[PDB]
Amino acid sequence: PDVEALVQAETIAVHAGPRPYEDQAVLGAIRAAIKGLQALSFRYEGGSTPGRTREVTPLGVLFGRSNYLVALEGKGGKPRSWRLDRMSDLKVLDKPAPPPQDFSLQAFADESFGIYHDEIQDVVLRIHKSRAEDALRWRFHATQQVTPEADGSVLVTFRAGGMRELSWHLFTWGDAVEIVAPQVLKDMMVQELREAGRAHGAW
Amino acid sequence: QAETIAVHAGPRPYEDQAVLGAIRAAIKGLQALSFRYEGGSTPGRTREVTPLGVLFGRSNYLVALEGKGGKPRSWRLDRMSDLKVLDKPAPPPQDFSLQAFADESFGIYHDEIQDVVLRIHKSRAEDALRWRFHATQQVTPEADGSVLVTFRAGGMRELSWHLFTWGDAVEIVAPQVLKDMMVQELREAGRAHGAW
Repeated sequence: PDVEALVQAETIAVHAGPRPYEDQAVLGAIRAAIKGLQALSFRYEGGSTPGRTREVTPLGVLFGRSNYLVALEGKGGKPRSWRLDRMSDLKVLDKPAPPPQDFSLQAFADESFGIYHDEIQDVVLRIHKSRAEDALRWRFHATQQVTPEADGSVLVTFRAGGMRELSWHLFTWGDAVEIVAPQVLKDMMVQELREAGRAHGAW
Repeated sequence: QAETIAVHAGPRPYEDQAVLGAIRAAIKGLQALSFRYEGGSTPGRTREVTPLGVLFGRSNYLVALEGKGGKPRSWRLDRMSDLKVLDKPAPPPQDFSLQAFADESFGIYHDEIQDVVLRIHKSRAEDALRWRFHATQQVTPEADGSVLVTFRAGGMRELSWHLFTWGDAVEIVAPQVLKDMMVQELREAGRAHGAW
C-alpha cells in the first residue's frame, strides 16, 4: 500500500496539531475483524440513530488527521465511511463477512475529502505567482493537473467530492488562491468566510 | 489487491515514498539513518541520526536525534535526500513519545508559546469535548452549555487555520495575537473571494 498510510497505521507517523481523540483499541478490533473475515458490530454516535448498534462487513481504514472505517452495512448496502471518533463498543462477531473482490479502497479514498461520496466536482483553482512554486509541490488530489500560466500563476484541476473540507483547506492559502470552479465551492467558501468573519469581528 | 489501509484524500505536501520507506525500515530495524540535509548550518552535509518517527502537517518532518545524548528534533523531509539505512544500532530513548514530541515546545513551530483560551458554543460543545487541541488542554463546562478550552502552545498560524473549521462556534478569548491573526486572515481571504 501507500507508505503514507503504512507509517500511520503502524503509529510511526502522527499528524501535528489539533485532531480527534482516537482509541487504538478501535483500530485493533477493526483489524482483527478484517483479518478473520468476520462481521463487526459497534455503537455509532452519529447519523440519524445516534447510539445505535450497527453490524457491518469492514473493508478497510482510511488514515488521515481523522480516521475512517470503510464498511458495508447489510447485504445491499454501499461502501460507507464511519468516523472512528464516533465508534464505541466494538465487537468482532463470530460470523463470516466476506468482502467483495472488486472494491478498491484507495480509489474509494480519493473520491472525497470528506465523509460523503455523493457528487464529484470538477475543481479548478488558480494559484497566484507568489505561491506558485509551493503549489507545484502540493498534492491537492491524486488526479490533479497543474498548468503554468503566462503570468506566473498555476492552474490546478482535479475531480473530487467534499467541498466543505476543501474550502477549509483553501483558507490556508490566504489571498493566493482564486476559485474558478465549481460555483458551489465559491458559495461555500464565501458563506464560511462571512460566518467566521462576523463571529470573530473581522467586519 | 487485498488492500485494507489507504490514505484519506486531503490536500497535503508531495511526499517521496522512497524516503518514507527508508525512514520506516530504519525505525523498524532499530538502525541508524543517514541523509544529505539541505540548508541549515552546514548545507548539503551528510547527517547520521537515530530515527524516531514522522510528523505530517503543513510540512512533513522526520523526528530523530543526532549524536550520543542528542535531543529529539525535527528535520524537513523536503530537505532530505540520499537516504541510507545503516547497520548500526539506533534504539530510541526509553522515555520518547512521538505524540509528546508533536506537542512539545519548538518541536516544529518557531513562534512564541501562548496561553490559548477558546470558548466553544453549546451547539459544538460535545464535539469540543472529543477534540484533542493539545496535550496541555483543559476543557471546562460553562453554565450556558458552552465549553472553555485552554492550552499552552505555539503555532498560532496553523491554529488559526484550524479554528476556521469551527465556523461561528468558537470565540477566541486569548491571546490577542491569535485574535489579530484570525481577523487579518479573514479580511484577506474575504476580500480575495468576494465575501466583503
